[PDB]
Amino acid sequence: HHMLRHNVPVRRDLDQIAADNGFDFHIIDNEIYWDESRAYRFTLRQIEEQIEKPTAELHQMCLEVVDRAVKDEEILTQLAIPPLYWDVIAESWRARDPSLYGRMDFAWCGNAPVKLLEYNADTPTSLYESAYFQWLWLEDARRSGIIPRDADQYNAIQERLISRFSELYSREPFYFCCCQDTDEDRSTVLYLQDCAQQAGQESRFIYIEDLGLGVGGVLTDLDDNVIQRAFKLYPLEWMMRDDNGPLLRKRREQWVEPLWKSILSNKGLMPLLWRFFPGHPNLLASWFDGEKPQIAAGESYVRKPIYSREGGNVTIFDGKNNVVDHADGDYADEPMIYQAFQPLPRFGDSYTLIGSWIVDDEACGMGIREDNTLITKDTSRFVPHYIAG
Ligand SMILES: Nc1ncnc2c1ncn2[C@@H]1O[C@H](COP(=O)(O)OP(=O)(O)O)[C@@H](O)[C@H]1O
Ligand SMILES: [Mg+2]
Ligand SMILES: [Mg+2]
Repeated sequence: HHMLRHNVPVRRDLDQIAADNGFDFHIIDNEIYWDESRAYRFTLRQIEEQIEKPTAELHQMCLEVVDRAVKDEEILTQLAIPPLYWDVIAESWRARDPSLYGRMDFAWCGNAPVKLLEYNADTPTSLYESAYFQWLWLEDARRSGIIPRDADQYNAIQERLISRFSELYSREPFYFCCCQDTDEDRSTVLYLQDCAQQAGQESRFIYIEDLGLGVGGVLTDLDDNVIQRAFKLYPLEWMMRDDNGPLLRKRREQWVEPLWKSILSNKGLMPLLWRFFPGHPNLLASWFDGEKPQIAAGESYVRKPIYSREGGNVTIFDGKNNVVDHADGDYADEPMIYQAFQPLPRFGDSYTLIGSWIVDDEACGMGIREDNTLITKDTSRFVPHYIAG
């Protein structure tokens, strides 16, 4: 009973639905992004046994990596974390600064275990699509009969987000920030803000570019109010490269995601998982650039940056060391890791990637991306899925 994809009719009023629900990036410069012309059908057993339980287990494995890495300067060095920040990252972990969310990327292997490619443990997007828009799609699809009436979906993300913001409630305003000139980032953060407000959390939005510093480096908003806690859709590694990075050592602001997530939002995680859990069914052999390769001669392999996103500067090599595929990106100068190669599955002419969501520590949903090559990148489309049987 294999997982499959099938065509489905696009809703005749899709553009109106997107507009009415704040989905202002379902089309991106006149290219389809949200793609409901097809859908993936999983069984409940595939969800529970191959996606949900392994995601939860992998997150526990990642927390063990954090606990070991904060104690080991050689590991922190391999992770390319600047030594200025080792103490504050270690303290962030020791205080167990609260986490909100993270998203793993998986290569689907049919009846075999999924393979973990990376852990977007800091600033994952495709959240609005995964938590909200595809659930509305499911409700419409069940009633129009294009999928079974009793179809489900692997998706409790919104409920877990709201409940997590409830656990983190403070009388102090919770700031939300992202950079300018990206509707996707703004709407991802707006969605999180909406979830926080549904839990009773007073929330304020400010652009990263509008953040100010008062005397002595106190973080302030545009009205010179002191910012005590903020969610930032902005990479931890960029915060630590910023000229104002050293201010993080004072721990005067609460950040979500917290500083200890810098160990996980880091492709150096993949060699560390392979080191500490060799042979785990969901892991691929992986090593830092310069270490002895952990594949045999002839096998294909992947090189990718430690810090990157959206497929930037991924190279797939064959076992004669020729380039199989390569993606442009702004990360050409970052240090690199290697990983054994597991091609994404191909459906029609698209290559399919599973993003599996964690909220705090709970596996609670998934969203699918399709793209035209083996390397998921900036042209990828989001595709709904459902559960049947
Ligand atoms: N070990 C691998 N085997 C096969 N494909 C890979 C591997 N690692 C990455 N890829 C491809 O490259 C894409 C991007 O890699 P990923 O680790 O998700 O980094 P990011 O999305 O942060 O650039 C993946 O979605 C997949 O298409
Ligand atoms: Mg990815
Ligand atoms: Mg990524």
